[PDB]
Amino acid sequence: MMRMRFGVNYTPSHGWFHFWLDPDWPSVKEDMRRIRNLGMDHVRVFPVWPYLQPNRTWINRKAIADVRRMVHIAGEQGMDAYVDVFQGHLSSFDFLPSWLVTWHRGNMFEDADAVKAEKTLVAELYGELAQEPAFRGLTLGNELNQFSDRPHPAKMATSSRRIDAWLADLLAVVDRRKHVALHSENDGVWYLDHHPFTPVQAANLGDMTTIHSWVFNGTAQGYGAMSGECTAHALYLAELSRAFARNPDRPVWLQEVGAPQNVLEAEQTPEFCRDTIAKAAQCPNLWGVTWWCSHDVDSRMSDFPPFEHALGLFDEHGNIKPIGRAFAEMAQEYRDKPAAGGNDAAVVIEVDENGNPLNRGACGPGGSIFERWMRLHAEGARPTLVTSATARDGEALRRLGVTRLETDDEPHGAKYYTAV
Amino acid sequence: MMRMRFGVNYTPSHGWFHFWLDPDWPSVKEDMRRIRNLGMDHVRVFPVWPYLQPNRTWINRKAIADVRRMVHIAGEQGMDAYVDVFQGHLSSFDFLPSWLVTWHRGNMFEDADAVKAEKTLVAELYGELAQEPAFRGLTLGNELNQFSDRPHPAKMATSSRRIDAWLADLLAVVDRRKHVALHSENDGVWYLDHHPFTPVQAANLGDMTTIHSWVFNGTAQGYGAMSGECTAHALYLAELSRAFARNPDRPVWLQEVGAPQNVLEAEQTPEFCRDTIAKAAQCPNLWGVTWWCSHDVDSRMSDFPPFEHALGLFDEHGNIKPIGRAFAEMAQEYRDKPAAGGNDAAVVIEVDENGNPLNRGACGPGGSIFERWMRLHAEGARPTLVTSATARDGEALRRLGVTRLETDDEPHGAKYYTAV
Repeated sequence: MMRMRFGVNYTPSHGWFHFWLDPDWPSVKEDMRRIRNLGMDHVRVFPVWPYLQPNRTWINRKAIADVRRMVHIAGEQGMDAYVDVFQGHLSSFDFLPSWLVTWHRGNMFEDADAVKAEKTLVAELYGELAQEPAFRGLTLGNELNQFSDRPHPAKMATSSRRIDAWLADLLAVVDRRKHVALHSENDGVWYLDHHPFTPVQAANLGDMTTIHSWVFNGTAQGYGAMSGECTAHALYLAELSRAFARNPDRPVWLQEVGAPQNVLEAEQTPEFCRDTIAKAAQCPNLWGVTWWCSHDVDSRMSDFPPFEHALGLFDEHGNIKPIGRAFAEMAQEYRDKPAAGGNDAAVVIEVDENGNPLNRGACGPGGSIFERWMRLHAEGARPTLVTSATARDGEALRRLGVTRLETDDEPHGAKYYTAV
Repeated sequence: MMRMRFGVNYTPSHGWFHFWLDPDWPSVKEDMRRIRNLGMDHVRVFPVWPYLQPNRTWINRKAIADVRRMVHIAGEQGMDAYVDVFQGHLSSFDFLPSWLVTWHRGNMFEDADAVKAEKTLVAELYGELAQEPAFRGLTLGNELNQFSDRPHPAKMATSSRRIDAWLADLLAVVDRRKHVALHSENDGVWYLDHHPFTPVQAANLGDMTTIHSWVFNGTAQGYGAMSGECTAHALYLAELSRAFARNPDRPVWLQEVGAPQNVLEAEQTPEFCRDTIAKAAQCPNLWGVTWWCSHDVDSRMSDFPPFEHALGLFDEHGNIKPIGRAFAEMAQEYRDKPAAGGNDAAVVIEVDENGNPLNRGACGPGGSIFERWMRLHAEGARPTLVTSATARDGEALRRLGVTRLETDDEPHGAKYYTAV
């Protein structure tokens, strides 16, 4: 039996991620019941790091128990749960423990004591969550690369070689025979040159590539909210990641996709959802789609970019929105549909000695790789992306189905990403 | 009936200020019972700001209820409670809500939205705590001036005129006919030139001057841990504050005094406690002494400066330490003792047009004002400090009892404070 997973990034209706400071467990049961009734098979859930580990060597066991309870409830309501360990960063807000800031400013990637503490938290949380049948695995943390580089205003500077080791060290805490171990970056991993988190890491470390597809990154602005490029963005990132995966069967998890109203109109979000998913399903390696997010953010909360409030499938009073009905329809259409087949054409990405692009910028919105892929997509050529090494490997190309290659003869950067 | 108050800064034995993430209420009852049995009449308690107000306009009502419960338990165990609203800063750690840091970096003194949110939290917390008979009042927050100036690594720059208005605006939330309203600075208020929190504010805004006396500020280092200057430091700050109080009856609350083992030996702390209090009681305006702190910090917690762990009157297993017995003895000796009388001599501090010292640095450890006062103290002259304006006011001097004035003929700065 084969299938494509459909789920939601769970934003608790009662308190958002401030829920953890005053858990209302009946509200989680109700949230989960309504999510399940959309036809969802999983949730992604987000504990908050300063509550889990308020001192470097003081892990709050009640906070761990609360994560386990939320997982337990998802399972009672018929769904699997995936947990992100270190938040870290959510919806424009940084949540760091006090032992990593100001007078205690630290580097979560480089400092041995911080790394030991991170591993201890992963092990303690994992050891509890592994006891829940609904628990499927963990992602180290949401978009943690946003701490590692400009323009973060208090960055934790690092390097790709250090991140290779840091990722491997934390992923090794999980028994990957029983549970997935994943890591997550924002699209800087694909689009930013000299960024210490890299395409090769994203597409080879951990059990699946995670993608977070957000068309406010210049795609909607540069091509139009009602453009084909806009609805193709998630498919594009999935295919881009395949260029770098050494395992041709590696699953791609569209771990976040949302319909952001800073660039889209509310009335267009159901169609954007359907079209984005229908395009993403053209990727033979697409393992699942997890919508951002389950529930609108309470209008009483301030300082969010306004569109963040409206990203739910359910409104702030718990009632299904038109986009929720659309996502339910897509799950019904695609969860059991046979995976797509091969790809006839590929755009070639020249890579350095480590297998990463010489020019990541050309892969972002407005860039030359991006636009060549978009053109082949519009023409119906079912393009993928391959590296210059793969382009010399007839057997690898045969496995992909690729019989036509397009080179990037005059590369240029991501003019619409940088304008953002 | 007159009396001098004796109490403790309450550090919960079960989790320190991480207690609030998983309250163990039986442990608070036991902590409070043991504190009361030392002969204490009050506690100072510290909620944590990111738990009270995790979003600018999302006040966690359960966190408020937990503060009220802690106050309620203190009262059930026979004691009054004073609450600090915004922590803020505790024992080297900054606890800021995510809406004031990094991508949301804000200025808690200057930004209108932050100030409105602060006032809302004070009003909500005060409205609940006012319903508890044991609640006596609130301090805006512990040593909040540490955010306002160098060397804070992410400071919130401001000015003394703005702080005048900010303090008044927040203090006005309290009904001062029924409860005290106070503010608290570290000793930078007394010792640092050009610092936006000032002696005049400390000694005139709010109902009592709060002093936090810490001999690791250069006093023990420069004069010796076993010196008279070391044990006179709390008295000195009390008398220094009187120079700036326009109300000659204003109470001085020694709101923190501890025996820090980065500069003192463990075996000396009981004698340091007794001698410091016997000297402080020479101040006729001394209203109370609140020891820092009730309970040692659990040895399992890391990144504290090591001496912080040992500042308790009770050890980390709840058992009384020799210093706890000494503090109990001092409370028994002084709680009902008639206040001291007048002061025969005063050192004169030249002041600017606002009434603040021209040279605050000369008032710190190693400074010329500090050392002149210390010399008169050693001689038995019972010195106080007066401003240059008071030194011209025969009636004010008569009220103080002062018949001798000493001017600071060759001022110099606080060489031992700055060396720290």
